[PDB]
Amino acid sequence: RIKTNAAVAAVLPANEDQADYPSTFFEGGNEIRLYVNRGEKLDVLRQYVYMGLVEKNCRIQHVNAYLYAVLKGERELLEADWDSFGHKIGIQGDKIGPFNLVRVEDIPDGLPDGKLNAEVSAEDDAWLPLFLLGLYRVGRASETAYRTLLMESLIKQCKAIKSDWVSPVTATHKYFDVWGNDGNYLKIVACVDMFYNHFKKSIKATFRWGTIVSRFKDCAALATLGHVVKITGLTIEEVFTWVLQTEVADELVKMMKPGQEIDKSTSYMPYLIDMGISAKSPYSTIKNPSFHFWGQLVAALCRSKRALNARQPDEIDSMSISNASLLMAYALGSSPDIEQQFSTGNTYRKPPKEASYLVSEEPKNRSVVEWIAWYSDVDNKPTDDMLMMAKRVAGTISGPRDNSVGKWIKQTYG
Amino acid sequence: RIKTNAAVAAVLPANEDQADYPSTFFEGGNEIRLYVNRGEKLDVLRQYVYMGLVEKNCRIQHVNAYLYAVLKGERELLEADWDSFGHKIGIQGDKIGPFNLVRVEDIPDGLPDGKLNAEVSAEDDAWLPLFLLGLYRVGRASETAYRTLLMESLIKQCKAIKSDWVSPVTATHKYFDVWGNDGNYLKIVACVDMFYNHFKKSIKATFRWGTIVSRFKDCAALATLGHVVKITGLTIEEVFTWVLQTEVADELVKMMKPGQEIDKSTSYMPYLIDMGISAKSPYSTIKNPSFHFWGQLVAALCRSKRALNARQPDEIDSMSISNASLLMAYALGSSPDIEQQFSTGNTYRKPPKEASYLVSEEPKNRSVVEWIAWYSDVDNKPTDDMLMMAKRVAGTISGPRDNSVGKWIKQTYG
Amino acid sequence: QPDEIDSMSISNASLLMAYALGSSPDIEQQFSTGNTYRKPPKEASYLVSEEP
Repeated sequence: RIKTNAAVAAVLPANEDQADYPSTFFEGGNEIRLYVNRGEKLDVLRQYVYMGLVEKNCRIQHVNAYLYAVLKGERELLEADWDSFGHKIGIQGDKIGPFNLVRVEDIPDGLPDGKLNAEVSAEDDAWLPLFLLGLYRVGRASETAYRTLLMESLIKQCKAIKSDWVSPVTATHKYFDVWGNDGNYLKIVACVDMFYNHFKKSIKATFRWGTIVSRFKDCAALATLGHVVKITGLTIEEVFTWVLQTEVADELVKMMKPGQEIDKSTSYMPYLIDMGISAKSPYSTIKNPSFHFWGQLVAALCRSKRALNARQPDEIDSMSISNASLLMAYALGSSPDIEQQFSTGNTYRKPPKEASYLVSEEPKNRSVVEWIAWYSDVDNKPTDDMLMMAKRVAGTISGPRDNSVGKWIKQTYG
Repeated sequence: RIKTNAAVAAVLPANEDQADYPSTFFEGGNEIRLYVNRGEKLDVLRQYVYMGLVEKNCRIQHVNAYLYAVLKGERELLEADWDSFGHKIGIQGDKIGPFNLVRVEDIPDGLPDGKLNAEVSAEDDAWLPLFLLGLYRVGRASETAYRTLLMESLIKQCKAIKSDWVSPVTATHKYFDVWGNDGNYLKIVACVDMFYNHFKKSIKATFRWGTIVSRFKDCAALATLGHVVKITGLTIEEVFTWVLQTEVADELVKMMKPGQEIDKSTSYMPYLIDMGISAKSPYSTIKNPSFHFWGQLVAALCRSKRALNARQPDEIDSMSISNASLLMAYALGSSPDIEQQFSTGNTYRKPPKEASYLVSEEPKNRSVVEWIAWYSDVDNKPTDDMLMMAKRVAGTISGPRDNSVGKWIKQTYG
Repeated sequence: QPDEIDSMSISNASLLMAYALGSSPDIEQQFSTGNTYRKPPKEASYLVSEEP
């Protein structure tokens, strides 16, 4: 602003972008528009899918037309009404099918260049769609040591008919992860995962291997909130209460938009990206950093092994968040939940209103106001008992990763 | 000045140069003047680009004429008006194209000496402009260990059509980094990067690989200011407030010239150099040293891993800047942001106006006046707690580089 | 280091100037929003090491 003499300064960095909620979609009653390639015999299409897959090149159009040709007609029961964002899916007591949420929308002239026909199988449907959908998940991986998903796939599909199977996919080739950029492939994989999540009693529900990574994709902050609610024993209101930063609170407020049907398991929200409803999800770690550092740091300091591998985001105010996380973890650990539950002929511990204990001035509950008063009494610095507890927690981490929460805990607190 | 008897001395070193802002350009309504070489068939031009690239010699004129021949006609939507420095780019609801910001300006007679024609491809546009634009970035590199950008390029373009590709570029040859001196090549690469940054939803936006290094080139001080704003949790006014050196303040004042449209993401400023708007950018580390030492040193003392690799500039007053950085980092770390944000039925910590605590006389906020009073009370020297905190921070640096901020921290503070 | 010069007195002067520069840095407040500088109320006496 104002310098020594009189000069005012225009203090300004560059701006940023935003994200789109699912409720903006379906405001004008839009549809999904899969743009299905179809109009051919299923048998020859399965031959185009088979041959070429033996060598090192397959076509996205071939597997697309196949998946619509084979997944159609697999109707199931419907014991209740299905609704999401006002879009009616099915009537109670009817047959539904996996491709009724999205209309077919026959594609314009973009028909693929087919090849010759191999020996006619007409029987490989027990493994071939499962193989393609699992190959999608294998292509979603990024570590060569994490290519045991392929070995799990071969273990799964080697017993497809009786015992015999030969793997046609190279363990090191990367010619199938390009298919993740195709919108129609994501739309069908989200369709089958959404439909077969509703009916887990079907025989064909084994196809959900590979398609599970479509559910809640780029929505890790909701899972972070659920994990920090369950791992501490607090209610959701208390978890929201114990937040002591304005950035984290603002991201929570932006994440709690009301009309997004957050709580409904049978809805369109967890398939936000692959359905094409939104391109920038407002529930990710990139959209909400430093709420992924909070919560995960709290759960790691509450001795949970999942949160020790969460990545620490860069370009966030780490030190104040670490102070708040240590305060909340120490407050949770100092005062546990030992309330008597069952009784035969006797009552509880009957506390006769102590309200004063100067051993460390610590309160006997998990209320945030008494704990923040006690923390401000000691000049907002970590007490020696807090650092001892943090060192004891950090001593139980064997090997941390490069940019993980566990590496931060081991480096910062001994 | 005056010696023992009466003699006055003329005390003077040599002078320096200056830098030119973008607002001096477009004051008389100047244009960009790409000076495009054109006037030929696209197919034969792509043959001149192809052959020769298989061997160890390519022509800048060939790839220039190609890039204009192939990038032209790729129009997109225009949902809003585009303006920068008064120069009108496009009308809302029209088709724009990547070469509408700059007129073509057909070149005088400097036509290149072409060679024979290879086998006619007419299909290699899926990789060849991407290969040239990424080869620009590979030529911008300076470390042989940092030649993994080439491997990333081959990984990217080996799946250009289906699976098969052979690399024509030698991993050790340096025959393409000369093209960075060509003004027209920089102008087109800045044109495509600027145009495809506005429309990220295009299919062809994959070409931005390689062209990202054109954006904000030689403008690292603005990124330093943004990083030090985000990494501390302070507002921009407080970041400007906490500066305690006259050289740093003067560089900030010179960096905050008002009429340069700093805040607008869709503007000509980040492409200051490659557009040819200015030759000496006023936002670089060379133009503004010791503001690149401040900020980066603060962020490194606030435990950020990006600032541990920033180069320490030579011929600056390092010791006073290090004192100010340690003071600001300790002041930020001593008093965090634990303000209660969410509530159910209770209020905040309700501080009853303490205003006096003689444990270390430390204030309870991040205001600079109380902290500078407290620092001047201890004779402007680093307190033992400050040195302990600096040693604790410096113990978390594993291996520093030669002239980095982390090497300075490890050497100076243990 | 040049030879045939009076090195010890020059080293004494260099150490004195370097210590004087390092003991008293430049922490003058430069930018302000609604507050003034450290307002030193004319101490002029500090016997911890008698340093200016």
